[PDB]
Amino acid sequence: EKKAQEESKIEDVDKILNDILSISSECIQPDELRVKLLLKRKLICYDGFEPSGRMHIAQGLLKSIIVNKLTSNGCTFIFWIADWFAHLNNKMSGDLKKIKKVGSYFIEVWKSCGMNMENVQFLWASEEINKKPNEYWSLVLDISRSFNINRMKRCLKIMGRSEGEENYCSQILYPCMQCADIFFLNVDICQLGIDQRKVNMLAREYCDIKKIKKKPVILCHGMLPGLLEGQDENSAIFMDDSESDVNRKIKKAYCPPNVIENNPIYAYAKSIIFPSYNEFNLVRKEKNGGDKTYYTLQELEHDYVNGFIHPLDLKDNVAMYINKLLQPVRDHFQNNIEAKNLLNEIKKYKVT
Amino acid sequence: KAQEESKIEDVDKILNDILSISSECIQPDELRVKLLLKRKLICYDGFEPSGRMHIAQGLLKSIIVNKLTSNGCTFIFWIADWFAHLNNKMSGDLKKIKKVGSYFIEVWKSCGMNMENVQFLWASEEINKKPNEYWSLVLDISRSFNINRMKRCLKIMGRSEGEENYCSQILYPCMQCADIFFLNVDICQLGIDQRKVNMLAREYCDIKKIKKKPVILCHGMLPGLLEDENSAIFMDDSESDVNRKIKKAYCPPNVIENNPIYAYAKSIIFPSYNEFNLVRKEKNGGDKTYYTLQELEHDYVNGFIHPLDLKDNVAMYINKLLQPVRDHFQNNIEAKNLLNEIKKYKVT
Ligand SMILES: Nc1ncnc2c1c(OC(F)F)nn2[C@@H]1O[C@H](COS(=O)(=O)NC(=O)[C@@H](N)Cc2ccc(O)cc2)[C@@H](O)[C@H]1O
Ligand SMILES: Nc1ncnc2c1c(OC(F)F)nn2[C@@H]1O[C@H](COS(=O)(=O)NC(=O)[C@@H](N)Cc2ccc(O)cc2)[C@@H](O)[C@H]1O
Ligand SMILES: [Cl-]
Ligand SMILES: [Mg+2]
Ligand SMILES: [Mg+2]
Repeated sequence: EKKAQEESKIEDVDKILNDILSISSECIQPDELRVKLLLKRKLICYDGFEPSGRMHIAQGLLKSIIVNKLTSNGCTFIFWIADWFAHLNNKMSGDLKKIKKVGSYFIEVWKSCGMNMENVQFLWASEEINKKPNEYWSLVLDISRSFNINRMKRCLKIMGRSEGEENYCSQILYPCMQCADIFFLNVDICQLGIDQRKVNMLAREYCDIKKIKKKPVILCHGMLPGLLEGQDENSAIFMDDSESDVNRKIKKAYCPPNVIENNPIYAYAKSIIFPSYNEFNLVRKEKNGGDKTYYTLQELEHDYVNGFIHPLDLKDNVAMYINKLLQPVRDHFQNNIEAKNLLNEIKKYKVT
Repeated sequence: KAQEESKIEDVDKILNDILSISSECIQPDELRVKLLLKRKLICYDGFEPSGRMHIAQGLLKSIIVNKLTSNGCTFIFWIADWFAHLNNKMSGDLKKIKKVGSYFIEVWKSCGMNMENVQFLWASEEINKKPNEYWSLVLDISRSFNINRMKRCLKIMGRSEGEENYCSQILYPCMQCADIFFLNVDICQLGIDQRKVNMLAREYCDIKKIKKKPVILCHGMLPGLLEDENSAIFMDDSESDVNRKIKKAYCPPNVIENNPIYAYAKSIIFPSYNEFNLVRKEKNGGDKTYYTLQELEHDYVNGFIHPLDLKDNVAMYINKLLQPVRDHFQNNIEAKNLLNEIKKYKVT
C-alpha cells in the first residue's frame, strides 16, 4: 500500500504531464512543468487578448479546448482582457469606450464557448493594474532597467508590429508591461500563441537577472493558419460568422489533395474539431460510401496522404463541424437580447 | 483714476523679475498671458535623491525660488524618488533614496525655503494618489513620439547615446514629461540640462491640441569645479572642505566662460548680498566693493582681479551662506543623525 501509493502518484503526474503537452506546439522546459505539477496547489495559467474587433475562432473555439484541458488537470486559467494594451497599440483608433465594448463582447462569446467556468476568470488589465498600481508599475520600471532597447525591440511581434515601420515609444512600454503581467498575476504557465513567445522568454531572462527561481513555464500553442494559401476578412472564420459564411469561407479555402503541410483545412480538423469530439466522423455522399469514424491523430495523417479523403469531403466535414461548435454562440446572441444588441453595437466599429 | 496704468506697471515688473532668471525663456509673451490669467502661477523643479546636495540645488535654487514666490507664485519641489531608482542611483535602493530625500528637505528648509508658498512633493506618493491619470498620461505620451525623438532627452538623466541604452532611458523622459501636466505646472524652472524634455512637453501640447502650454524658464548650469566629490561644493561641506575645494578649483585668468569660481560670485554671491566685497591686500589692488556685475566682469577679464583673490573671497562668501545650514545640522539632533546616515552611503 505504501509503495503502491507512490507508484500511482508518479503515473498520475506522468499522464497529466503528457496530455498538457499535447496542445502545445512547444514547451519551454517540460522538466519544469513536471516540477510545478508536483506542488500541492493548482497552477495559474493565463492568456491575454487585445479587444480590437471580432473574435478569431482561435481565440474562442481553440482556446476553449485548451482551457478545458488545463482546468481538468489541476490548473486555474485567467482570461486577461488587455484593454489598456489595445489602447497603447492604437486599436479601435485608441478609443477606450469602444475597447471596453469589445472586451464585454469577448466575455459574452467565451461564456458560451462550451468552457467550464469553475476555475476560469475574466480579469481586466486596467481594473487589476489600478487595484495595485504601486506593485504593478514598480515591476514595469524594474523590467525597463534590466533590458536595453534592442533587446526589447525583438519583442515587437507580440503586438503585431515590425522594425520596418516607425517605432514609437509605446512599442517599448508595451512589452515591458506584458512582461510585468506574468509576475503581477503570479502566473505559473504562460499559455499564449507562439507569436507571443519572445516576451515570455524575456520574463524568464528577468528571473535569472533578479535571481528569481520561480520561473514561469511557457506553453505555447501553434498558430492556426489563414484559409488562403501561404498564410483579410476571408482569411479566417470568426465567432460571429453565420452558417452560410462558414460554408463559403471553407469552400474556397486552400486544401491541397494528398498533402497536409500548410493545409489550413486539415489544421482546423486537427486543432479544433478532433479535440472537441475526441473523434472525427467523416460523413460523405448518400451512397458513394462514407460515414466513417477516426479515433486518433496518426490515422488521420496516413489517410489524407493515402487519398481516401477527398478535398470536398474534408472541407464539407470541417465546415459542418465548425458550424456545430459555433451554434451555441449563435444561439446565445439570438435569444439573449442584451448580447444581440451588444454584437450589433461592436459590429458598427471601424477596425484599426 | 490712472489705476489701469499701475496694472501694467505691476505685470511688467513681475515679468522683468521672472525673466531675469533664465537667459532664454521660451516665449516671454506667453508668460505675460499667464500672469494676466492668474497671479498664482505654479512653478516646479525636480530632484533625484542621489547623494549629497549640490550647492546649485540649494544656495542657487533659494535665490531663484524666493524671487518667484515673493511675486505671488507657488513653487513645487518634486522629490523624484522613483526617478532616482529608475536611474540606478544609490544602487537603486529605495530605502536609501527616501532617506536622501528627507535630508534634501531639511537642507531646503534651513537655506531659505521654509515658507508657505513652497511645497515638497514626493513623486511616488503623488503618482500613487492618482495612478490611473498619471500612467494613462505616460502611456499617451509614449504613443506620440518615436524612439529617436525620445533618445534626444537622454541629457536629463545625465546619460549619453554612446553608452548602453536601457529601456528605463525611454520610460524616464516619458514620466518626466507627464509630471509637467500631472502637476498642472505653469512654469518649468529647471537647469538647462533638463530643457529638451520640457520642449517635448510643448510639442505634446501641439499634438494633443492642448492650449495651456508650459513656459520654460531654464537657469544656467554652474560649471564643475575641475577643468567626483571634489568637482563641486556640497551643502554639507565644512569650512575646511570648502576652502580646500575652492583653492584647488579651476579659475582661468581673464576668462569667465566655464569658470566655476566666477560663476559662484555672479550667480550666488552677488544676488545674495547685492554686491561683491573683494578683500585684498593693498599691493594686489586693495579692497573694492562691486555694485554691478558689469564692473565685476570687466575687472576680471582685464586681469584686475587675480584668481587667488577671487577664490579667497568666494570661499569666504560660500562659508557665510552655508552657516544657517551648518548651524541647523549641528544643533538640531534629528537633522544631524539624518546627515550622518546619508554620509556613509555609496554613490552609483
Ligand atoms: N490565428 C491564430 N492561431 C492561434 N492563436 C492565435 C491566433 C491569433 O490571431 C490574431 F490575429 F487574432 N491570435 N492568437 C492568440 O490569441 C491571443 C490574443 O491575440 S492578440 O490579441 O493578438 N494578443 C496580443 O497581441 C498580446 N500582446 C496581448 C497580451 C497583453 C498582455 C499580456 O500579459 C498578455 C497578452 C494570444 O495569445 C495570441 O497568441
Ligand atoms: N551644477 C549645476 N548647476 C546648475 N543647476 C544644476 C546643477 C546640477 O548638478 C547636479 F549634478 F547635481 N543640478 N542642477 C539642477 O538641479 C535640479 C535637479 O538635478 S538632478 O538631480 O540631476 N534631476 C534631474 O536630472 C531630473 N531628470 C529629475 C526630474 C524628474 C522628474 C521631473 O518632473 C523633474 C525633474 C535640476 O533642475 C538640475 O538642472
Ligand atoms: Cl486616478
Ligand atoms: Mg512650505
Ligand atoms: Mg586690504
